[PDB]
Amino acid sequence: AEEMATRARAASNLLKALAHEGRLMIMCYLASGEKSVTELETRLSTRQAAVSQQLARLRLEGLVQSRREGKTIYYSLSDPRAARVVQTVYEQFCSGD
Amino acid sequence: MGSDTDERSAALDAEEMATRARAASNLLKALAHEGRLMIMCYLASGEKSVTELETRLSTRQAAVSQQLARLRLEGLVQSRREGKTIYYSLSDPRAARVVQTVYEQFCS
Ligand SMILES: [Cl-]
Repeated sequence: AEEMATRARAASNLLKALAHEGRLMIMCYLASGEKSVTELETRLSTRQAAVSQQLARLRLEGLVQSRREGKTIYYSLSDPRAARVVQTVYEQFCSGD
Repeated sequence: MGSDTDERSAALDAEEMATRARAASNLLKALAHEGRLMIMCYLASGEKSVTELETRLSTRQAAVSQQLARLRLEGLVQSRREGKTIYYSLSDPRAARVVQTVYEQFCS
């Protein structure tokens, strides 16, 4: 019961960070491996200003990590809890089915 | 070799993903709430009534009814009555799998 409240708060904080169509798209792409910002901006329909904000949100939530290789910025999953949620709501569509 | 249907089968479709992402986005929006999440966990064990939910959770004497109504308007819970007994159940199988994933092990 008191353990439920602790689990409920951590879970809801995780779902809050994932309850966004654009962010969910980024997670899915990153489920198939590390990808750069231009790769995601190329794949994602919306404007690149929205992509970088969604990336910044996923990063400050600890749900993705980044690294720089010169002028390139690469992003990867960095959270096993979020990967399982993404895997569940997509029904392994990002795994390649 | 080189068929359209074949190279399409092997290529992940970004717009089918967009369709799934929006539906999953709406599902997580309905669940990204601590109070509603706790209701979902209790209902994952089985059918439970409103007053035994208010008994078990007790966020406040009126917040359970508010969160139950919102879970119902989103299609995640179901309602039925036997006189003085309102029986609520987990109606959406997609939400059940999300609850099972985040509550790895806790409800059922
Ligand atoms: Cl937006």
